[PDB]
Formats: sequence, C-alpha cells, structure tokens
Amino acid sequence: SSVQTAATSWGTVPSIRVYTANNGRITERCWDGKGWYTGAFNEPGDNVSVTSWLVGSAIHIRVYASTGTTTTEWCWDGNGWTRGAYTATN
Amino acid sequence: SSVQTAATSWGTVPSIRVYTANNGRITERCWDGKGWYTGAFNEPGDNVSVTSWLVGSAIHIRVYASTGTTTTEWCWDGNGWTRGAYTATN
Amino acid sequence: SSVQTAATSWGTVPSIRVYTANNGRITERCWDGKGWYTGAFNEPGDNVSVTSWLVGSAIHIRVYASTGTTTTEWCWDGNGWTRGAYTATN
Ligand SMILES: CO[C@@H]1O[C@@H](C)[C@@H](O)[C@@H](O)[C@@H]1O
Ligand SMILES: CO[C@@H]1O[C@@H](C)[C@@H](O)[C@@H](O)[C@@H]1O
Ligand SMILES: CO[C@@H]1O[C@@H](C)[C@@H](O)[C@@H](O)[C@@H]1O
Ligand SMILES: CO[C@@H]1O[C@@H](C)[C@@H](O)[C@@H](O)[C@@H]1O
Ligand SMILES: CO[C@@H]1O[C@@H](C)[C@@H](O)[C@@H](O)[C@@H]1O
Ligand SMILES: CO[C@@H]1O[C@@H](C)[C@@H](O)[C@@H](O)[C@@H]1O
Repeated sequence: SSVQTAATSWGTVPSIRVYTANNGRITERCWDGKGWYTGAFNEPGDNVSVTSWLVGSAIHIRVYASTGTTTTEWCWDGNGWTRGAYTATN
Repeated sequence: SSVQTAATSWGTVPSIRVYTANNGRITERCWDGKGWYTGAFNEPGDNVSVTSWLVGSAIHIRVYASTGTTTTEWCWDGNGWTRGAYTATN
Repeated sequence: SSVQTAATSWGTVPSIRVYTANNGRITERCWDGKGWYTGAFNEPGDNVSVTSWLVGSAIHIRVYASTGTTTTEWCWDGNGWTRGAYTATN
C-alpha cells in the first residue's frame, strides 16, 4: 500500500513537478535546477495524473485529481491554480 | 476507492486526452480547445498509462492498458485505435 | 493484483519506455524502432511514474518509485541509472 505519484517536466534545465496522492490529498514537489522545494498545489484526491505544455516560454499544467468516480481538473497557467472545465460521466 | 487516470497533451491549443480506468474499463475524454467530449477509445483495463508524440501536426498516441499481469498497447496514428506490438513477461 | 504502468517517449522514431510495477518490483520495456526489449531498469516499487526530456539528442529520464510513504527518484542521464536528489515527507 503506497502513495501514488505523477510527474511532468519541461525545458532543458529542466523544471520537474511531482504530485503525490497520499491518504486522500495531493501535494507537489518542484525542481527548477536548484534543489527540491514544496510547491503551491494542494487539493483533495486519491489518484493523480498530470500533463503540461509550453506556449513559448510559458508553462501550462493540468492536474487530474480523482476521488471515487469524480475527477477534478486543476489548471496552472502562470498565475495561480484554478479549477478547470473538465467533466466526465463515471 | 477511486478511478485511475492518465493524461497527455500536444501542441499549443492544446489538445488534451484523459483516460479513466473505472471498474475495469478505460474510457477517454477529449479537449481540442472547444469543449470536452467523449472519445472513441474504449478498452478493458484496471490500470492505464499513456504517452504521445507529434509528427508535425499529426498526433500519435500509445495507451497501455493492464489487467492482471497483461499490458496491452493501443495505438492511435490518425486512423482508429489499433493493437500494438508491445509485449511484456510479467 | 493488476500491474501498474507508466510510459514516456521521445523523438519521432520514437523511443518509448514502459515501466511496470509488479510484485513490488518495477521493470522496464523499451522500443527504439526495432523490437520491444527488456531494459536495464529494475528497482523496488509498488507505484511508478516517469518523465523525460531531451537536451539536444540526449535523453534524460526520471522514474519515481514509491513503496509505502517513500518515493525514490532514479535518473538516467546517458550512462546509467543513479539515485536522484528527490525527497518528500509523506
Ligand atoms: C512558481 O510556482 C511553482 O511552479 C508552478 C509551475 C507550479 O508548479 C506551482 O505550484 C509551483 O509553486
Ligand atoms: C481554456 O480552458 C482551460 O484549459 C483547457 C486547456 C482545458 O484544460 C480546460 O478544461 C480548462 O478550463
Ligand atoms: C478526434 O477524436 C479524438 O482524438 C483522437 C486523437 C483520439 O483521441 C480519439 O479516440 C478521439 O475520438
Ligand atoms: C510501428 O509499431 C507501432 O508503433 C511503435 C512506436 C510501437 O508503439 C509499436 O509497439 C507499435 O506496434
Ligand atoms: C540504452 O539503455 C536503454 O535506454 C535507456 C534510455 C534506459 O531506458 C535503459 O534502462 C535502457 O536499457
Ligand atoms: C542534477 O540533479 C538531478 O537531476 C535533476 C533534474 C533532479 O532530477 C535531481 O533530483 C537529480 O538529482
């Protein structure tokens, strides 16, 4: 019985983000080339996946957090985390 | 407890695909910048992972669906989901 | 019971790596345009995630292997797999 992780990265430094689901909550550890630190992402979830893409130099991250049959999308677009439009019928 | 997801994205629109393993089957939700919709992917599996790459504007997706110790690779190369050559001796 | 996988890919051949957690071990299957073959990676873990990035033509891979509350990072930077600096307090 283990924590569950999801990871994404970008650029050539690189930056890395690792999300960990643990006892119903998801937190984030970050690397920007100069040591690991705790990130701002903090949301409910028993399961996590992540994807990200660059528009020029700007990173955009989408985290999919699931509890039961409900998946919530969280969005990073250079400012804060916001709730995304994702829905599903589970 | 919960469904298990995998996500991939491409381009700068972006396009996003989210695969959800729910009670033994994997389904797909799709974003191409204009609203979420249900994709054609539907395959059995308790666990899912995904990767994708672009060739110019053409997306290629590989979904790894697992039940027990058998992982089946499903391929999108523009022309419907086809069974891939992946094997593993788990 | 059912194994858990994580997948990454790079280039446009492409190269693909699929990591499978089974019976407390994470193993690796590899594709680079010929056949699937078993990779060198083999480490303890009940859960796995992965990310990778190119610097020029050189691939760098990070595998996050979790057992219980402990996530260990394994790093490929062209010459072998080495333990990474990642830490967390789960
Ligand atoms: C500067 O903010 C850091 O990087 C962003 C890309 C996000 O991962 C955020 O949660 C983190 O704290
Ligand atoms: C612009 O809309 C935001 O970004 C898209 C890429 C999707 O993640 C969508 O659900 C989200 O609300
Ligand atoms: C175009 O429609 C959507 O995009 C393809 C790339 C696949 O994800 C397919 O299953 C889905 O229906
Ligand atoms: C051409 O072969 C197809 O694409 C490769 C990139 C692999 O995913 C392989 O297993 C699949 O059958
Ligand atoms: C050349 O070595 C192969 O490719 C590397 C990028 C790693 O995936 C390694 O485990 C594998 O055996
Ligand atoms: C040089 O540092 C290595 O690469 C970084 C991108 C991180 O994965 C770090 O934990 C690892 O030790």
